[PDB]
Amino acid sequence: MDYEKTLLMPKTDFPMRGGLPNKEPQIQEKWDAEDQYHKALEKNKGNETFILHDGPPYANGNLHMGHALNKILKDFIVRYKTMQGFYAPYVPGWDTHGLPIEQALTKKGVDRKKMSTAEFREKCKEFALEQIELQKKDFRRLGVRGDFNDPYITLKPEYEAAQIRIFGEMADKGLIYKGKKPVYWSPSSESSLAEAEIEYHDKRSASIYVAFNVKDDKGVVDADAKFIIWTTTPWTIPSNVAITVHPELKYGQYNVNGEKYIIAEALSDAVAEALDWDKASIKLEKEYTGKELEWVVAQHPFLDRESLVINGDHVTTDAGTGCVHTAPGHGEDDYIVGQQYELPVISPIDDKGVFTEEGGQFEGMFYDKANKAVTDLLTEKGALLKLDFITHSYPHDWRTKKPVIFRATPQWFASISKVRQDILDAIENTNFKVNWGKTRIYNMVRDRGEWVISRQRVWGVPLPVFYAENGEIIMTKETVNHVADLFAEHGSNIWFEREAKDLLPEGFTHPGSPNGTFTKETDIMDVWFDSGSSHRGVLETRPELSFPADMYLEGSDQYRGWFNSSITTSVATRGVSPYKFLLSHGFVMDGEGKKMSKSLGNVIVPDQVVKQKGADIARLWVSSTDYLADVRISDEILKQTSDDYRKIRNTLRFMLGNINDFNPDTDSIPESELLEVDRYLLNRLREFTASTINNYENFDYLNIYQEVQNFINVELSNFYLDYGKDILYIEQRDSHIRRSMQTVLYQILVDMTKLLAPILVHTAEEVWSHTPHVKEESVHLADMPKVVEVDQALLDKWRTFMNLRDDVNRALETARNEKVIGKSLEAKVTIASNDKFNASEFLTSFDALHQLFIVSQVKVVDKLDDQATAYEHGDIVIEHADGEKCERCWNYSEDLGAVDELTHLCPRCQQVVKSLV
RNA sequence: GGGCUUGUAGCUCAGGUGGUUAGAGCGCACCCCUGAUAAGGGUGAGGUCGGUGGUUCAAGUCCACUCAGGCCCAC
Ligand SMILES: C/C(=C\C(=O)OCCCCCCCCC(=O)O)C[C@@H]1OC[C@H](C[C@@H]2O[C@H]2[C@@H](C)[C@H](C)O)[C@@H](O)[C@H]1O
Ligand SMILES: [K+]
Ligand SMILES: [Mg+2]
Ligand SMILES: [Mg+2]
Ligand SMILES: [Mg+2]
Ligand SMILES: [Mg+2]
Ligand SMILES: [Mg+2]
Ligand SMILES: [Mg+2]
Ligand SMILES: [Mg+2]
Ligand SMILES: [Mg+2]
Ligand SMILES: [Mg+2]
Ligand SMILES: [Mg+2]
Ligand SMILES: [Zn+2]
Ligand SMILES: [Zn+2]
Repeated sequence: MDYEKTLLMPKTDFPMRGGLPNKEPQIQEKWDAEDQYHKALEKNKGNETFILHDGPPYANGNLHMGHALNKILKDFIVRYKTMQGFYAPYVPGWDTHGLPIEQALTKKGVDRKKMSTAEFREKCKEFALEQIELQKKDFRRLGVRGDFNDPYITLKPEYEAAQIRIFGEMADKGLIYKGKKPVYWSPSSESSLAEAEIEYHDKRSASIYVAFNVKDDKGVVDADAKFIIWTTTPWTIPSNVAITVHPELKYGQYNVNGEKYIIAEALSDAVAEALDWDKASIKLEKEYTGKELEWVVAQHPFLDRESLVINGDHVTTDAGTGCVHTAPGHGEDDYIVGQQYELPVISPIDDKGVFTEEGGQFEGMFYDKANKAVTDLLTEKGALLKLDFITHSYPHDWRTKKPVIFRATPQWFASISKVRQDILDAIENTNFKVNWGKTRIYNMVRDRGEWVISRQRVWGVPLPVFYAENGEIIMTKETVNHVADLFAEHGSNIWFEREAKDLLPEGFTHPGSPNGTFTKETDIMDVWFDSGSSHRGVLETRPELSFPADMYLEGSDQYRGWFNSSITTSVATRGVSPYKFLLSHGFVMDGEGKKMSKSLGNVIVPDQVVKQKGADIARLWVSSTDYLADVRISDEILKQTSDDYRKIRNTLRFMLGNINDFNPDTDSIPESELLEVDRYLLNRLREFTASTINNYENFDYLNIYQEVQNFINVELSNFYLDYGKDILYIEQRDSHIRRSMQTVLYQILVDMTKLLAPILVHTAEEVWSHTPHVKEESVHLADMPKVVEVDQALLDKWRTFMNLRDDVNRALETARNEKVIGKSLEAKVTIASNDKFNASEFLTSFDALHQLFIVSQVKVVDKLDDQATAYEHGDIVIEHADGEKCERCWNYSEDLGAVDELTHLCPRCQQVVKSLV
């Protein structure tokens, strides 16, 4: 007859293959339907709280692997805290203002000039919300649990109003002020431009050398040797302002003939070389320290009146002559280092290349031809020049293809310098996972210049400022807070819909404008300000949250980004960091650790990992990366992830099928009555559990990925589950020995699925769904197993038994290569003490060595002759087992018997079978 | 160029105060099993630690320089 019918084979419909791309949507569908997000919250209703504040991704485009890495790590954290009983609301957010979106619309074919600000802004909003829906869909497909149905958005009235109140408070503490800054300006478009509207094209520029003297006397500290000058911009000459000097680097030359001017060290060679001067390459003499040449007061001719100073510099040396000269009226950093000191803003020029003030003969022409021929009047006619024509790449208006120039424009600033030390101190009191995180942002805030907070665009939050003709600036608590009031109720659009007096309080009045009339600012705030105020607009505003967030977690680029604008803004108005803990991760690279491009074809997108392999696979990958640095993804990397996932899943499947008939409520064996081998695994489970919780407490998911594998592969699959077959399949269903293993098997099943739940969200649920008798619905609404003390002596004892098992297996291998044995069951193992190990005594405290080694018989003797091979754990002798093969359990027995139609059954199996019938 | 950061076996990772033949899991090779079967067991082969030079009796582990990466600036 057939023996398999009497066997107890595993039973479960839990599939070996995941089918993730088709199973996960259903599971997600159910989680939403049963509003688990809010259920998870009410489950921990009055417990300690954990607030992880989400940084708002930009509402434009497709999520990339970075969004996935970042969101999945966040979910790990909140899920684990939730599973430890913490009330941990996770509310995603979206960054919705900014130039990029205005551009998307324009590129889409919207066209501002043809509808008005109000209609264009609504178009931006409509677009942002559409993008959000798409992104929200993708985020949820990763298995992330969060308030996705009621996320915070920077375009929401309440958020905008909060942002305004932040602007108001900073303005009150005197941290907001109006000034000016140079910006790309297109005389063609009669408007300023951002780098995104700039494209380079070669241009004909007449470069000249205007060597200017060093009169006065304050600068005659070292002779009266003139200071040369070279500008590729003749119109950038009527801007008499300082010169240059890169501290440390010195040299002055002072050479024969001419006037013994000044060049430089690494410059000299490539300086006079083109100066046409080479009257016997005359040698230098009295070089006078560059760096130290500060305040070397020098009158710069051409029709000057003021002498130009010189201060520290940042980047000057190169093919470009050592003589730079400045004029904050038309220069990027030419304005920074050139302003700290009493410096008057130079040059005019209206929205058109035309100027007026200070302009001599050229009082109404342009910045071009009015130079190359006009201003070229004032040149070598006293400053020794060399009018040359050169070609180089130059900034151009991308639509008009015409040249762009720098021009100082009124801008608004946030006074970082006044709150600097305050931010530094808040950082010092901020916790970090790694010390360099603290150092990076520290030096950041330390070397940070003033914050330009204004932009001349329409898609954003308006600076709540009003102007009173007579002078200007109306920015008081009353005015800002009333604007906040309106914004809170109508949103920012109100600003573009109403007149100034409608945006002002109760029939407001001010000394300015005796006629009760007012003007309003038009600039909007920099988007960094928008997100940077998220701690106010969401943490302080929403009921479920609390201002100081337990932590912020984002990419490395946020040290200059959201981490920075958020702390700057929070310290300014609250005096504290908006985050008690700052955790950052790296970027996602390809397999070689190189940037994903597209021209290179090494991208890999989240949407594809999910569709092709599954969200649970994208997640396991995350847990396996050392996120504190850059991480790497590729097809070979993911094939690995797939292979580990299959092993975890398959192992869980086997355990599931073998506890299908186990009812914990009535079949469990007391710990004190478990077979010792079962108590050993129960303790390996406790050890693995303790270790994993610790890892979760430290955000060390990589350690869990590593340990889970070793526990699943080595302890379970390789050993316990294998050895268990001779028990689970053969013993009587309700026998003490079978129920003892099931008792531990069940606990491991349950606990391990719970311990993995934060990571393998879908599979954990699917396994939970196939486990009999689990209390709660959903693993995700259950608590982590409690950490208990392990029996260390039991562990050491079995650790040694395991190392002894390896020697046996080695002995079994040798014998198997010799065809002496096939499966380990056809073997008889004899072992005895060695000089290296007292095997005989040690093996005395173990039961059923034959089952433990998966062999038919084990004989412990005491001593073996010089036939037995020696092992680290004793001498071992392997030979084919005695007796005949029992057709049921496949162990060899010398006492096979028949039970009715079933022959060749060992005594053990005869008993099990007889109890069937 | 500046701040911070990474480089150990095919892959992902371990390797306190420097000290015998650098560890793990997977993968791979070969063998066994065929009662987890688009499964399972076993053995074994692979790194000299990005490079060079030093400190030291002795360095993956300390120093210097260097190569190739990464984020953010300077640009
Ligand atoms: C880890 C990251 C990128 C990455 O890993 O790079 C992924 C690879 C890019 C894909 C390449 C495409 C081809 C392009 C080509 O051709 O070159 C960065 C992080 O991202 C996630 C989150 C985004 C939020 O909005 C940011 C917020 C906080 C602030 C308020 O704005 C944030 O945490 C951010 O710091
Ligand atoms: K088999
Ligand atoms: Mg680790
Ligand atoms: Mg294995
Ligand atoms: Mg390597
Ligand atoms: Mg490697
Ligand atoms: Mg590492
Ligand atoms: Mg191996
Ligand atoms: Mg080498
Ligand atoms: Mg050496
Ligand atoms: Mg020596
Ligand atoms: Mg060491
Ligand atoms: Zn061109
Ligand atoms: Zn039997």
